[PDB]
Amino acid sequence: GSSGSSGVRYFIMKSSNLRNLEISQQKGIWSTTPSNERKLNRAFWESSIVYLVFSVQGSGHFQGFSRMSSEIGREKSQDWGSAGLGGVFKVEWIRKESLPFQFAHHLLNPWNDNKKVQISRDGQELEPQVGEQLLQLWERL
Repeated sequence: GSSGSSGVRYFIMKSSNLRNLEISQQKGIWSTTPSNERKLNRAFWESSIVYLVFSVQGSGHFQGFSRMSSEIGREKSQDWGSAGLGGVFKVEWIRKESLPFQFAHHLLNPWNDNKKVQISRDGQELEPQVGEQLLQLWERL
């Protein structure tokens, strides 16, 4: 058997406007800054699953989460309102509702700074121990 075996990585994605994410939740695709794509491509080829948690800047909420469904630069799209973005990839959405930051206030991010999960950057890594508890919170809505 494999020395690495089955396993999943967790990441916080960020948006400049909820309108850019409306395309993502309808078309089933996403796009990030070119400097993140190498971490997500590596994670996608190594892992069983790559979890991508969504957050619009200034919203006070996590907009949902998806699983990475294809590799970056294999897919393309002209649909974006923001133009500072890189290439495109497919995403498989699991939950799509705006979860308040208050729900995850008992959770932290030791892979950032041991800060509260809301205090995470565009492409910031998340521990699986805090992240597996974050994803269950959509079931409380």
